[PDB]
Amino acid sequence: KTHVQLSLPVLQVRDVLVRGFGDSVEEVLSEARQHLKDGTCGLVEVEKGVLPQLEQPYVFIKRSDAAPHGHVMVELVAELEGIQYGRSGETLGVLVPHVGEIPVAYRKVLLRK
Repeated sequence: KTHVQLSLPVLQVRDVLVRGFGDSVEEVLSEARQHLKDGTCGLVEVEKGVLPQLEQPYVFIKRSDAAPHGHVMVELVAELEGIQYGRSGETLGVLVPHVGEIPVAYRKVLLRK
């Protein structure tokens, strides 16, 4: 399927134990996609102070349309040293590995895969 419905646990940045997916733009997009598939991906909502507490390269989910069955359609965009790889809409948050942290909410998305 070209899109998959996921509900992503929303984590507070200071709870996150593994603060990024890897060391290159290609690796973090790859690992993010794998973790999304395996159900082991969390979401940190971006506010002042958040991104410097996380590890670059970042993986964002961004809105890719103006929303079926309650799920916002999203796509991945990576960022490294101020340059983004991918082009999309508003940021919904930054993805991180989930290794059992307790979420504050869940965010329903329709992921372009």
